[PDB]
Amino acid sequence: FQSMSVKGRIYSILKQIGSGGSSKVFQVLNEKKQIYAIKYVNLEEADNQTLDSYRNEIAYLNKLQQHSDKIIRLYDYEITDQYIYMVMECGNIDLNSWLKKKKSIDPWERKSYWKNMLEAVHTIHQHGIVHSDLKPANFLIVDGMLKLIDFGIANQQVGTVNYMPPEAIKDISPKSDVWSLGCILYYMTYGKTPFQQIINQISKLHAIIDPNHEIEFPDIPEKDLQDVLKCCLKRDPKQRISIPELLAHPYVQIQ
Ligand SMILES: COc1ccccc1Nc1cc2[nH]c(-c3cnco3)cc2cn1
Repeated sequence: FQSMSVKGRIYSILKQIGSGGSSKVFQVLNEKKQIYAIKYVNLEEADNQTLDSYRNEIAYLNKLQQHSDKIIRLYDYEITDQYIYMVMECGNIDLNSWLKKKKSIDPWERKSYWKNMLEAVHTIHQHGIVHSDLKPANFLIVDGMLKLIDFGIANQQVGTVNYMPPEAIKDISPKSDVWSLGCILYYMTYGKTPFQQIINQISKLHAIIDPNHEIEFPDIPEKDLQDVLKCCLKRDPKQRISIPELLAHPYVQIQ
């Protein structure tokens, strides 16, 4: 019923999808009755460092459009001193809500999603971006295809420590993203993150960095999937598999 204008084009709001601090995401319809997602950002209480982090992220989203379809489509935007309006493609659901709603995941679906995550994250690395806070909430299902929605640049399932690499707890390398992606895949395999059993956040951080804390990798029919997991979840980033290596791995390549 409500409406909004973005670069002269009018959009009618269908429903609110997301909500950040000063941001809101809405499912909308244009004049041609085409569906889109509009992200609204209130810049009223935003300082210069915040504004520039927002502008840097918008520029990377706009640039990386061309380089990969595993990155969310950004059709247009309007930016003033009071607000940002971002016209994007609308997803069906984020990966976190999908993983929470669905109990068991198909191995084919899992493999397909993993490929998409690698392609998206690989793309940002080729441009010098290390996300450093990947979690299922950063991925959107858009027509049986996972797409990355953000680059971790803009000032921010927020707070979560379950996908955090041991090197990030000690303190900035593409290997940090590999650990996080490994945690997402571990969740899509075992239905839990590697340290989800630890309630206490301090004890949890202690176990992620603890080399004497053996991560369990229960036996599964996909031995190649178990290997990817063991390779991503190597505490020493030097011993950790890289994205180009993950793309050549049997799990992703072999039918
Ligand atoms: C029906 O739409 C959804 C329902 C539940 C969760 C997600 C979606 N779809 C959606 C959510 C979105 N969030 C962003 C976004 C937030 N920050 C940058 O892009 C784009 C987007 C595009 N489509």
